[PDB]
Amino acid sequence: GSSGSSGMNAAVVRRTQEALGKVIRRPPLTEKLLSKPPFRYLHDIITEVIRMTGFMKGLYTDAEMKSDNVKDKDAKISFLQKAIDVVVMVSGEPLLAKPARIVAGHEPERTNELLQIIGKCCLNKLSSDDAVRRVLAGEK
Repeated sequence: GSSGSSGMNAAVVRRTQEALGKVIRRPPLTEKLLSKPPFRYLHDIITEVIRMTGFMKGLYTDAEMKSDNVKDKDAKISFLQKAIDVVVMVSGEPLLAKPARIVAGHEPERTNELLQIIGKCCLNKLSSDDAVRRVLAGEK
């Protein structure tokens, strides 16, 4: 299996378990899965948050919320890039989590940081409408 090399300690992971612990109920918030999540696991969170909390609602089209359409690495990067954009805009927090590193299986402590700020936005019950509209206006 792929190694969680550089950073990614238990105190980062246990903070993500508290941050996502109030948001959704589909994927299990395991130490293993949060130490290096697959794209499908992140897509499960990023679509289920819209269903359960309403954070990032309307940010994806009807085809973008389906992981069999989001099969290509370029589409996976584009899908994560939309979430990263709204999460930074709504929370006011910086993120060093690059969509390319997330899909390649690198920098997983920044993937945890992204999920912790998604947690922050959900705990504050934020509607995200203006930030979602800025990412939609950014479409080609």
